[PDB]
Amino acid sequence: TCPFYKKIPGTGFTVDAFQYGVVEGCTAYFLTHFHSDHYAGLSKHFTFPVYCSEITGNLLKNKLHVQEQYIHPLPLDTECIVNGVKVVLLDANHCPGAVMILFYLPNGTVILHTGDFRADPSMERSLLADQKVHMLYLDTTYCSPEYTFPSQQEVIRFAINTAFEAVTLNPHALVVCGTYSIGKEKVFLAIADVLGSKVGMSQEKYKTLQCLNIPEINSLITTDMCSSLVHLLPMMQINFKGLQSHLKKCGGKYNQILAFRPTGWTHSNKFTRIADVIPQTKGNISIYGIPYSEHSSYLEMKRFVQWLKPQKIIPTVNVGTWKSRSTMEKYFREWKLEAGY
Ligand code: NI
Repeated sequence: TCPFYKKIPGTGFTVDAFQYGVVEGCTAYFLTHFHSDHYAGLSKHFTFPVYCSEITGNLLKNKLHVQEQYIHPLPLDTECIVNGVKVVLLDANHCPGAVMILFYLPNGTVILHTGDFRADPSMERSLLADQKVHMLYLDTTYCSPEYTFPSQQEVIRFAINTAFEAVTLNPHALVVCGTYSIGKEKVFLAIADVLGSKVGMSQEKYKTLQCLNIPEINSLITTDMCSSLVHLLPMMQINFKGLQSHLKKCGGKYNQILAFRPTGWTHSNKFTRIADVIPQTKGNISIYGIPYSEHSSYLEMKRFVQWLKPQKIIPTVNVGTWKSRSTMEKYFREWKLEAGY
């Protein structure tokens, strides 16, 4: 049964609710992004209208085989009427195709559902500038002040400079990057661009990247592993065993691996600056964990919410414990007292 924080009152709509069977009264199912916790339940047998971005619709059709007749892509930044209700999709600054949804309810209430997002000051100059929001359904993944991490641009700078130095010292080194979902493609694209290489990967991952509308993608990726000195592997293989095993397969072309594991936040962020990050090393294999986040930091979240000044906040992450819910409610009240709304 579908939880309350996935229903949009006064409409026939749900958000990210495909794992509960036929939801009573639902006439349109929105999907914010193509991450498995959010799409859980969709397949070729789904027969209700799905509303989403163009990129999410390419992935639903090619990766999950949802039939074309049930996929309803909407452009971004454009007022659209769905089942008699005005909606807008906005870029969420999460993974490719990820959106926030603005719903203009028939009674005059305005609701923003962030989906998963990484808040940014640029959002203060979207269509959100124009009007008031009564209810915010908020991605609270990192809603506590201990959650700190650098800008995506600083993280990419560290990865490019690390990879370029290593391969210039040793032209026989291979670079490997872990993946387990869409998102964070800049990590492997930026490293391959500095090295003058295409990125090599499995047929299944190539298929997924081909759905993402990335400009000039045919110039950037390939399924021919041997031609490439940046390889992608599933995240579970990014360990000394899995990497040893991979180096055997390359036929004595390489004598060293440098590997990257993009994570979210880890507690080593509490002590160590990005500049000062060091790898784990066994023999000719080194592994870097790098804190490349596609969710808001605490500070980014607080800035967004203090700017938007919503009347009510409904968290969508960390909702399962009383301690999490109480902690989040305290910070919402500080933010409101500090800013005066
Ligand atoms: Ni996500």
